Amino acid sequence: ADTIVAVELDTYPNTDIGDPSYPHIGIDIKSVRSKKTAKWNMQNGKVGTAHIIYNSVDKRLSAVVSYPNADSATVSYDVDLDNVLPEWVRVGLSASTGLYKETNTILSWSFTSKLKSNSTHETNALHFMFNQFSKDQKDLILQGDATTGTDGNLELTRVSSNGSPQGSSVGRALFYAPVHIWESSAVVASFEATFTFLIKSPDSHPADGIAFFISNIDSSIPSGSTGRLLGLFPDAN
Ligand SMILES: O=c1[nH]cc(F)c(=O)[nH]1
Ligand SMILES: [Ca+2]
Ligand SMILES: [Mn+2]
Repeated sequence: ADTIVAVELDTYPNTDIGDPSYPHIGIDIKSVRSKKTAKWNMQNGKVGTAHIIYNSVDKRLSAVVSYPNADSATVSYDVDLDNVLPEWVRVGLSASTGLYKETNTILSWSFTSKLKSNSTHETNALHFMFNQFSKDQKDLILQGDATTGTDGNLELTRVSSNGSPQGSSVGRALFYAPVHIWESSAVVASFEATFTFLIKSPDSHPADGIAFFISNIDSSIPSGSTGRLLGLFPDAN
């Protein structure tokens, strides 16, 4: 049923399902088997930052992930998102753990979307920026194990009081309002997403990752989408 486009920060290589032999970024059209990837030098415990972009002229989805003091990693993939995704969509952040685990912690998240038409002065827009997550955050649809307000943060995966991550966990956060990505009289459509995070683990091998995703508006966590499926897909096809 559900329909997914996402940019994965895969902290654990499941090389039997096409993950490279290390931590990587990647771009998932309707399949966790990333159509493109590139190497990611994840840093256990540092605050990393993620920049997603597309426009309907270039029909290319490109992302850049960047720790301070450090080189960025970038990946891109040419796709017409209008030939993939429904005309109305919800955007979100997903992450997960299996028998390996990490903190999956959003410190900030900031979407922008524009439709500009043939007409004079006719942009249509939605921005949001969260630098501080509330306990009762009514503009976010929290799903599965995702919680807010903990040091004013979004906790995609489960954490215990003391402050360390639980395995076999999946959670997502979706912005309450739909996003129009296409309109008949569109001449350029665009979107960018930024978000910062703190993946952290007591282990040399953390799993599984964080995705920023764009989905149908009724999208929900598919069964057994813990671990390698990142809360996005029900299987690995
Ligand atoms: O891309 C968008 N344009 C206008 C809107 F109101 C919205 O939610 N999304
Ligand atoms: Ca993986
Ligand atoms: Mn991958």
